[PDB]
Amino acid sequence: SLGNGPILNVLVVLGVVLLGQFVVRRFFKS
Repeated sequence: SLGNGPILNVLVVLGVVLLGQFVVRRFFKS
């Protein structure tokens, strides 16, 4: 939201991606 500050969109996308990668790798480890 707010074109002046579009950084919010970046933060949310990054969070989702990180969570997915972490959980998948952890399961494989065990």
